[PDB]
Amino acid sequence: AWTPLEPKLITRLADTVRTKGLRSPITMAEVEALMSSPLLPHDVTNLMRVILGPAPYALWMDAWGVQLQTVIAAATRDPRHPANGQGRGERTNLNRLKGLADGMVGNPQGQAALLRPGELVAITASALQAFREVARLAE
Amino acid sequence: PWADIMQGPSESFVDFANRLIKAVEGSDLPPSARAPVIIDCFRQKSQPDIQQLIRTAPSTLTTPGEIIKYVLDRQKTA
Amino acid sequence: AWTPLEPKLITRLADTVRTKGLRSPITMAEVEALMSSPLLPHDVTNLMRVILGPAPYALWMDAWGVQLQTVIAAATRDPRHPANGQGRGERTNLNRLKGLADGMVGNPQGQAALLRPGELVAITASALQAFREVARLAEPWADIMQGPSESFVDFANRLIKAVEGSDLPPSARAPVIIDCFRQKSQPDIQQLIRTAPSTLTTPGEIIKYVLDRQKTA
Amino acid sequence: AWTPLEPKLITRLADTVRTKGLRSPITMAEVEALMSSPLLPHDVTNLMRVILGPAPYALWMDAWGVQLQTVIAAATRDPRHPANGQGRGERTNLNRLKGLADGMVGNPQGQAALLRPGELVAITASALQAFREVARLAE
Amino acid sequence: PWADIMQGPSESFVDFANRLIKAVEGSDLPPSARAPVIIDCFRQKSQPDIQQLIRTAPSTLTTPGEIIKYVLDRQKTA
Amino acid sequence: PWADIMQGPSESFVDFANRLIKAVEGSDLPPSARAPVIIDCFRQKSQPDIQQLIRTAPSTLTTPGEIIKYVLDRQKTA
Amino acid sequence: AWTPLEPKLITRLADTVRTKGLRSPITMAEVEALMSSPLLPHDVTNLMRVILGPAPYALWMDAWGVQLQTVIAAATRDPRHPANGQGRGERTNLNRLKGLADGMVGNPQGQAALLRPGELVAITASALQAFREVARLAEPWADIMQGPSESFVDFANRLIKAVEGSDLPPSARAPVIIDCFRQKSQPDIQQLIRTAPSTLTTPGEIIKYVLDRQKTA
Amino acid sequence: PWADIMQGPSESFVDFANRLIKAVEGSDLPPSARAPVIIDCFRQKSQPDIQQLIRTAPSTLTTPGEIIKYVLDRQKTA
Amino acid sequence: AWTPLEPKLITRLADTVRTKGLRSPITMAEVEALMSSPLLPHDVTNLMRVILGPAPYALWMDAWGVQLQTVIAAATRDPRHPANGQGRGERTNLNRLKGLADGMVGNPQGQAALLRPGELVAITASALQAFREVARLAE
Amino acid sequence: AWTPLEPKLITRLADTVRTKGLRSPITMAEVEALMSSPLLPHDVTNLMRVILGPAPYALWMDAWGVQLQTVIAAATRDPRHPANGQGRGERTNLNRLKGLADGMVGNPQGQAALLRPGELVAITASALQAFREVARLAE
Repeated sequence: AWTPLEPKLITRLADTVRTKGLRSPITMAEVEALMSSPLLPHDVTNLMRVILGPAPYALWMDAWGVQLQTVIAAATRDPRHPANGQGRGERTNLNRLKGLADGMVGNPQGQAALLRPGELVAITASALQAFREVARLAE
Repeated sequence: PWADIMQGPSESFVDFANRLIKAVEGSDLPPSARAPVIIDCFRQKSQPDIQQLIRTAPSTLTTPGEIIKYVLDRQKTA
Repeated sequence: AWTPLEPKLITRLADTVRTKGLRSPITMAEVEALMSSPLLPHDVTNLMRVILGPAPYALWMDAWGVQLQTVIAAATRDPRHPANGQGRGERTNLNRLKGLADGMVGNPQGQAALLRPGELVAITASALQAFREVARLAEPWADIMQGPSESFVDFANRLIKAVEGSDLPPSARAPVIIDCFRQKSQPDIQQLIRTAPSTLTTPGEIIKYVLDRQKTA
Repeated sequence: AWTPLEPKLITRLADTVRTKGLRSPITMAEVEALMSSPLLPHDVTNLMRVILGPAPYALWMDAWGVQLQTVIAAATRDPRHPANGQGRGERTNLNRLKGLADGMVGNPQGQAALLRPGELVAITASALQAFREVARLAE
Repeated sequence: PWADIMQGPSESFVDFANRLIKAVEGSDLPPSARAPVIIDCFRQKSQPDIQQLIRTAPSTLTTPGEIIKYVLDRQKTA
Repeated sequence: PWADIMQGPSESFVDFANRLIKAVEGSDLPPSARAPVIIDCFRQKSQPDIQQLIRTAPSTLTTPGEIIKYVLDRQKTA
Repeated sequence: AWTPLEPKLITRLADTVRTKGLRSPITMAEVEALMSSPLLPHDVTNLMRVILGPAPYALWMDAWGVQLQTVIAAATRDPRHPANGQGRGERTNLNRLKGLADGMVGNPQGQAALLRPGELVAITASALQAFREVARLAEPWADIMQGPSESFVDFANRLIKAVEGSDLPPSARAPVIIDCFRQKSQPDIQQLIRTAPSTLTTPGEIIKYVLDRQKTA
Repeated sequence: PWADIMQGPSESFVDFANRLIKAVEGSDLPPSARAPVIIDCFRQKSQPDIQQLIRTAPSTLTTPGEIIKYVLDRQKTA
Repeated sequence: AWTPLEPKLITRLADTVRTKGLRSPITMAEVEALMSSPLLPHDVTNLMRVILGPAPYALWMDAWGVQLQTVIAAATRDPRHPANGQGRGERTNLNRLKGLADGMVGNPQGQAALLRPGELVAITASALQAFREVARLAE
Repeated sequence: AWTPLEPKLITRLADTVRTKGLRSPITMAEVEALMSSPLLPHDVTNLMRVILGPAPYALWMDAWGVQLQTVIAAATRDPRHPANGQGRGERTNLNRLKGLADGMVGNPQGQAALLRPGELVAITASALQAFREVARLAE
C-alpha cells in the first residue's frame, strides 16, 4: 500500500532548498533524510517537481535518465541484479524504472504493486546521484 | 509575457532559465508546445555569449534540461 | 541544306552575354547550347560578330585562327583525321576551314555543300576553345576583403570566384580559400573561425560553421 | 540516348534563383519541375553548377555526397534496392552514383548507357534533398 | 570621328579599343585601310603609359588583336 | 606568491604561463599538487577572454601543456 | 659507457635560444648540431629542461610523447623496426622509449646499457620533430603590404618569410608569393610587373626584374 | 675621353652614338676591345629611359649596330 | 678598269645629306644619280662611309647584308640569276657579293676583274634599298 | 662519411654578413674560407639558408640553378668532365647536382655516398659564382 510523504516535511524541505541552496551540506542531509525509505518513481518525481525550480527540474530529469540508463546497462551486464530476475521474463526495462510501463502511468498504487524492492532502491540511488550532479552543476 | 523575456547583461543563466520556464509554463500555450519554445528562446535570447556557446555545441541538444546542463558546464566563470 | 539560327535565340544569347558577361557559367552553358549542332564557318562567324563586341571579336578571330592552325598541324600529323581523306587530294587547307576556299566565300549554301561533317565538328570545337580563351582573357584574389556591411555569403562567393578564375594550380585553390577566409573576413568572423572547437579542413565546412554560428544582424 | 535540358529553361531557373532566392516556394516548385524526369549525374551536376553560386555549390556537393552515402548504407542494408541487383555483382558503388565509375567520367552518353532507372531516381531524390538542406542553410 | 578618339585618363583599355574599332569600322575608310589605322591609333592615342608599353615590345605586333593581347597581358593592374 | 599572480591586461599568455609555472614550482607545495594548481590558476586567472576560451573547450584539458597548446592555437591574434 | 654533453655547449645553446628564439634557422642548426650523436632519453630530457622554459617544456613533453606514440604504432605495424627484434620478446614499449622501463628510471648508465642504437636514433628523431612542432607553435601573409616608404627587397623578405613560415603546403608557396608580388607592392611596382615583356614565372625572376627596372629614388 | 661621354638630357640617340663611336675608335684601345666597350657604354650611359629600353630587350643584342637599330625602332618619339 | 667617283661629287652629296637630311626627295634623287653606273662593293662601301655618319653607317651595313642575303636566297631559288651561271661552279657566294671573296679584299682592281655585271647591278640595287630602309628608320 | 660544418663558424659568418653586408671583401674572404672543402648540396643549401635572408636566398637559388645549367651544358659539350664518366651511364643530370636525384633527397649521408669529387667541386664553384652574382645584385 502506498503512503504519500507529508506535505509538511516537503514544505520544510522546499524552504530549506530555497534559503540554503542546493549544495549546502544541510540540504543534502535533509534530502538523504527524505530519501530514507525506498520511494516509488511517482514519489521522487513529485518531490523534485516541488522542491526544485523549473530549470533545475529539467536538468534533474536529464541526469536521472542518464543514471537509470547506466543502471540498466549494468543490469544487462549482470543477470543477478536485485531488480532483475533469473529468467529473461523479469528483465527490467526503463519504462518500468521511470514509471512509464503498463499499469503504472499516473497510478502510484499500481506502481507500488508491480515494482520490486530492488527496483525501488535502484531508482532511489539513481535519483540521489542525479540530484548531486544537478546541485554541483547549478552553482 | 514569455516572448519579451531577455537575459539581462548582469543576470546569471539559472535565473534567466527559471524566469523563462516559469513564464512559458504559466501561459496559454498547449502542453506539447512548451519545450520547443523554451529551447528556441534559450537560443535566441540569452545574450550572444551564451548564444554562441549553444550554437557551437558539438552534440545536438534536444531538451531544456540538456541545454541548461551544457551551458552550466561550459559557461564563462565570472 | 543550310538553315540559319533563330535571331530570337541569338538576341537572347546576346543579352545574356551583355548582362552576365563572357565568363559566367550560365553564359558558357548557353554557348554550348547554341553550339550543339555542327555549325558552318558562316554561322559561327556571324554569331560571334553579333554576340561579341568589336575588340572581343578581334581577339576571338585571332584565337580561332590559332586553334584552327593547331588542328591543321594535327591533321598533317595524322592522315586519318575525320576532316581529311585517305588520298592526298582530300587534305584540308585553312582556306576550307575558315570558309575562304573557292566556292565558299560569302555563300553559306555552297559552304554546306562542300564541307565534311568532320570539318564542321572540328571548326565548332576550335571556335568553342577560342571563345573560352577570349573569355578568360577579356576579364585579384589577394586584394579581396569582406566589407564592413557585406554579408558572409557574398564575400565567400566573390572570393571563390576570384580564386577559381585565376592563375593558381587546381591543387592550390582550397588551401588559399581557407587561409583567405581566416585572414580576411573582418575580425568578428576571424575570431569565430579561430575559436572553432573542431578543425575545419574545407571551404564548405567553414562556410557551414560560420553560417550556423554567425551574429544575426 | 541522352538529351540535355534546354538552356532557356536553365536560364529562366537561374534568374528565378537570382531574384527570389533559394528558399522561396516558387523556387522549390521550379526546381521540382526541372527535377521531373530522372536526371543523370552529369545533368544535375551541371544544373547546380549553373544555378548556384560557388559557395552554395560547394555546400551542395557536400550535402549530395552525404545523402548519397546514406542511400548506399540503406542499399547495403537491403539487397532489394531498385538500384541494386539480386547477385553481389550488381551492388552499386558511390563511384557509379556520383558518375565517377569507369566509362562514365565526363561522358553523359556512356553514363546514360550503364545507369539503372532506380539509380537515376535515387540520385535525383538525393540531389533534391541536398538542395533543400543547402537552401535551409544558406539563409 | 575616329581621329578624335583618345583614351581617357580613367578609362580602361578594352573600352578604348572597343570604341576605336567601332568608330574606325563604321566609317568611310576602305576595308583594306582599317587595320593599319587601328594599329597606328593604338600607338599614338592610348595615354603615354600604354604608348610606352607598346613601344617597348620585344616582338613586332602586326595586328590589332595581337596588340590588344599584349597590352592586356602586361598592363599595370590598377 | 603564486596565488597573487594575474595576467595583466597587456601581457601575452606565454609570459603569464612562464611566470605562473615558475612561481608554482619554486614554492612550498608538494610535487603532486603543482599540476592541478597550475591548471586551476590558468582557469581563474588569465583575464576573462582566455577564461572563456578555456571554459568552452570541446575537449577536456587535463595538463598545463595541453591547455597552453590549445590557448596558443585559438588565441585572439592582436 | 655514457658521456654527458658539455655544460659549456649547453649554456651557449641556451643563450642562443634566449636571444634568437626557438624558430630562427641558426637555432635549429645549433639544435641539429647538438642532436648529432644518438642521445639517451636522459640526455634529451635534461637538454630540453635546460634550454626551454617551463611552458615550452610542457608543450615539448606532450609533442614528444605523441611522436613516440606514432613511432610505436609504426613499429607494431612492421616487425622489422631497427628498434624492434625478430621475436615478440624484443618488442619495444613506450616505457623503454621514454626511459620509464625497469632498470632505466633515473639511471643513465643502465639506460645506455639496455637501449638499442635503433631505439636511440628513433628517440632522437622523435625529439627533433617535437622540437620543430613546439617551435612552430610557441611563436599573416595575406595582410602584408609594401609601405609607401619601404624598399622592395625589404618587402620581398618580409613576404617570403611570412609565406614560408605559414600553414600552406610546400607546393603552394611560389604561386602565392608571385600573386602577392603582383597585387601588393604599391601600384608603381604593380605596373612595372604588369608591363613585363617577358613572362615571369618565379619569385627570383620577378625580384631580379624589379631590381633592374626600379625607379631609383 | 670615351669614358666621360654621357647622353645629354636633350640630345638625340644617333648623335650620342656617333660621338661615342668616334671617341672609342679614335682612342688607345686595341681593335678587339672596341665593340664590347661601345656596347657596355651604350648600356650604362644613354640616360635611364634608353637604359631600360636596352635592358628589357627580349632578344640578346651582341653588336653596336643591332643595339642602334633596336633603339631606333622602339624609341620614344618626342 | 676601275675608275673612282669624283671626290667633288662625293663632297657635294655629303653636304646635301648634311643639310637636307637622309629622307628628302632631293637627297634620294642625288643618290639615284650617283647610283647610275653599276658600282663595285668597294665604291658603294666607301661612298656610304663618307656620306653617312657612324651610326647610320652601321645601320646601313646591317640592312645591306640583309638585302644581299635575300638576293642570295632568290639566287639559290633560281639558277638563271644574272649573277649566277648555268653550272654549279658559278654560284655566287656572299663573300663575292660583299667583296670578301679571294682576290677581292681591299683591291678594287681585282674586284672589277672577277665580278659580273649582273653581280654589280644586284649589289647596287641592294645598296639602294638598304639606303632607303635606313633613311626611313633614322628619322 | 659526412661531417657538418660547425654552427659556431656558421653563426660567426652569419653575423659577418649581417654587419658588413654581402659585398664586402672580408665577407667574400670568409665565404671563400667556409667554401674550402668541397661541400655537398645539402651543406651549401643549408649554409645559404642560414646566412642569407629570404629574398637573397630566393635570388641565390635562381642564380645557382642557372650556373649549374651552364655547367651541365658544358658537360654535355665535353664527355671528359670530372663530374661525367666515359660511358653514357655516368652522365650527370641536374637532379644529381641539385641533390634531387634518387637516394639523395633530404639524406646527406646517401648524398656523400653517390656523389663524385668532381661533382662536389663543380657544385661548389657554381654556388660561389651564384653568391657573387647575388651579392652584386642585392646592393
